Amino acid sequence: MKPACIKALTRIFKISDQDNDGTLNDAELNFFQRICFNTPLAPQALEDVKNVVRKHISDGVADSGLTLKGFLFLHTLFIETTWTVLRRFGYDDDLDLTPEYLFPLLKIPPDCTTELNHHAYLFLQSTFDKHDLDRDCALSPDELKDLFKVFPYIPWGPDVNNTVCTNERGWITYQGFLSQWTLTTYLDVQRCLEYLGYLGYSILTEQESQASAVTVTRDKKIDLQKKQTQRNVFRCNVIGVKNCGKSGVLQALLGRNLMRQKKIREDHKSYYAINTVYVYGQEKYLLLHDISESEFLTEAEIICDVVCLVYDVSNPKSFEYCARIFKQHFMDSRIPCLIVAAKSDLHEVKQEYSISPTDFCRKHKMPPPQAFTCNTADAPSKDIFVKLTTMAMYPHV
Ligand SMILES: Nc1nc2c(ncn2[C@@H]2O[C@H](COP(=O)(O)OP(=O)(O)O)[C@@H](O)[C@H]2O)c(=O)[nH]1
Ligand SMILES: Nc1nc2c(ncn2[C@@H]2O[C@H](COP(=O)(O)OP(=O)(O)O)[C@@H](O)[C@H]2O)c(=O)[nH]1
Ligand SMILES: [Ca+2]
Ligand SMILES: [Ca+2]
Ligand SMILES: [Mg+2]
Repeated sequence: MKPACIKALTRIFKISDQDNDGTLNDAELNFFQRICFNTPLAPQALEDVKNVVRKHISDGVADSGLTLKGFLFLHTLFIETTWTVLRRFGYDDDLDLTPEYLFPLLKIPPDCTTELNHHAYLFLQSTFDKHDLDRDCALSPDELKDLFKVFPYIPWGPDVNNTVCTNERGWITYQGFLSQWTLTTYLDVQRCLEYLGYLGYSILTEQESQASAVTVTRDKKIDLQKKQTQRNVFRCNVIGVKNCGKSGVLQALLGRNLMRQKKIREDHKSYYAINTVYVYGQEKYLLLHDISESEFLTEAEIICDVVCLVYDVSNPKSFEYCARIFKQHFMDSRIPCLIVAAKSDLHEVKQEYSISPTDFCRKHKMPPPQAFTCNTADAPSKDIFVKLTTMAMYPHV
């Protein structure tokens, strides 16, 4: 009994256990045995095997449901029947998941983005619910480990807990869970597809590949000619000098004030932050990318749906950078731009730049500088996030 074979079957069992209760009920048994073969046998002829398990082992059937040990036992009983099941779940002759299963072909045209379609979100909603055993709409570390049992490695670093919404204890909430998949689909779609394969998405939803979960948006250029978009996820690059408050902006989207932010650790620090934002009654995803001050602004880190140029009102040299980067990359750009006067809770000093932030915005047809602070008693104001998303949806309005 090769250890590798048992590992595959255990994962197959875990995937086939769709309600995640520990056993395979007859509904799940019919489904598995249908997709692997052809026709679910007589409901009584099903126990013509379900009692066979009962009279060899005493832990193979629990509450009229086939257990893992029973599942593994039935594998032993057969030994081609096994390889049919294995190949149906995407394994090859070396008991590894095939590249065709994990990495399906999904090529995205330039200036297009990737989102999860409606049914894909539903799968993740179901997935979340099956692993939320205490029913608190949040995934504890133990519940997360349970989820990752069908993963060859841990798919999420502990920095994810500051990229999306979490509860009091810092556990990924229901919306934070969806936000993380939304973010992953956007940035690294082939990683998302690989993870969907691990969850057995294509198998359970009975589709051609994992790529069937991904919606590929149209060219951004067309969105600007038509002057309207159908995208639900927009990316905003957050640019500003060192310690100007960029990270504070990202965590403010997650509803965390400066007090709450101070408890973030070693490698907790994320440079992305995503959450739902409502624009005129329309629910959209806002995707913030923290651009740490570097020697260069590449084409890579200046491409977005809206730019957030942040400066520090307590720093007299901070705004000069915003003006510099703007003239350099976004002055004659189709990309909307918003200037944010961060740390507004601090005393406002004079910016050493020749022109004032107000006059600068007035001169270049920008909105007036938006005052912002994350140092508040409760959750910070989400005003700038609503404005950023609005500008991303409706550029020149
Ligand atoms: N690891 C890493 N550090 C970087 C990178 N780019 C810039 N930094 C450093 O990050 C610091 C500036 O970050 P800052 O602008 O304050 O934004 P923050 O990352 O949110 O703190 C400087 O010490 C940079 O050298 C990068 O790609 N990787
Ligand atoms: N008073 C005040 N301090 C802030 C605010 N936001 C950030 N800070 C402090 O400013 C420093 C830099 O903030 P951070 O978000 O790390 O900036 P970044 O390095 O540019 O991303 C930290 O010491 C923060 O505690 C704010 O709204 N008010
Ligand atoms: Ca079950
Ligand atoms: Ca839970
Ligand atoms: Mg910094």
